[PDB]
Amino acid sequence: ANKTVVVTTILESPYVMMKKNHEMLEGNERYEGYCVDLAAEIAKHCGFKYKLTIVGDGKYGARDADTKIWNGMVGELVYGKADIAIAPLTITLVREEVIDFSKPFMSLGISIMIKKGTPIESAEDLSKQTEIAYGTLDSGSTKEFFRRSKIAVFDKMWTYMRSAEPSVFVRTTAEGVARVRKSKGKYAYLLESTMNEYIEQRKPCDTMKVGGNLDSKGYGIATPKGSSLGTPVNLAVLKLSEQGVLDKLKNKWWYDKGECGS
Ligand SMILES: CC(C)S(=O)(=O)NC[C@H](C)c1ccc(-c2ccc([C@@H](C)CNS(=O)(=O)C(C)C)cc2)cc1
Ligand SMILES: N[C@@H](Cn1cc(F)c(=O)[nH]c1=O)C(=O)O
Repeated sequence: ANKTVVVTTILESPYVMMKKNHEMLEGNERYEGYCVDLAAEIAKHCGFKYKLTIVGDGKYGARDADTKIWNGMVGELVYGKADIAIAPLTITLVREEVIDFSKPFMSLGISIMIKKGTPIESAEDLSKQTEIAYGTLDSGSTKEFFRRSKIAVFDKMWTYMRSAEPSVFVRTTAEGVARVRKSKGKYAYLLESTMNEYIEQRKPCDTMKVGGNLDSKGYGIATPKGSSLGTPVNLAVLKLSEQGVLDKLKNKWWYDKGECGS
């Protein structure tokens, strides 16, 4: 018999956010955002009931080098705590080896966020100077991109970041944004272009995305390897793309109510 599908996701704006009046509500109704809407669409097109859960450790998913244990949403799938992850979870090789990903539902690349007026236009710019500190989320695909890169500029950036004092790494996107906003132009934040573009249209309208993206990739909906949900979820993502629903939802959560003018 069909069983309610446990969805793991993460509190990351504008993907999943607690409604202001969440206390009046319960279950799935507590949350709103792009991935809440996407989860509803996927569930509708696959014919399942579901429960949204926020990942216990608040992480995306990395494997500990020593214990080989996966954390975050990836871990929740790997160890059978959740049936599906619907979140801004980047499709990566190391993850694909242990979980399944749908075709991507959103495109993104690593990007640079500055406080307005910061004299930085590119990654190369960052790499050639020391006055302005810069960093990434302390866990996830952005950090891994730099750790692994063999590209000269990116290698130079990683070599700087890994031993920077005090630390240039942050625990959450909100922390990186706060650091950019409060550091008077002396900190730049490396983050996914999707988050960057969202923040750029939020008050107090003091940040800017600069330069091209450093890579090009996508977020995918993840299931445990061999799960019966993999196929219908993938077909649903294809259908939603083709029917324009993904574009509509991106506009809804990024731009339709942007706070920094037109
Ligand atoms: C991890 C990488 C291999 S990757 O991210 O999967 N691809 C890399 C390559 C540069 C790239 C990167 C991003 C995209 C891309 C294109 C479209 C989308 C959405 C809007 C639709 N995805 S879809 O599969 O084409 C669709 C028919 C449902 C999402 C991602 C396509 C290709
Ligand atoms: N999507 C990433 C997590 N993640 C999120 C961000 F907002 C970011 O800037 N960098 C990053 O790695 C992942 O799946 O690891």
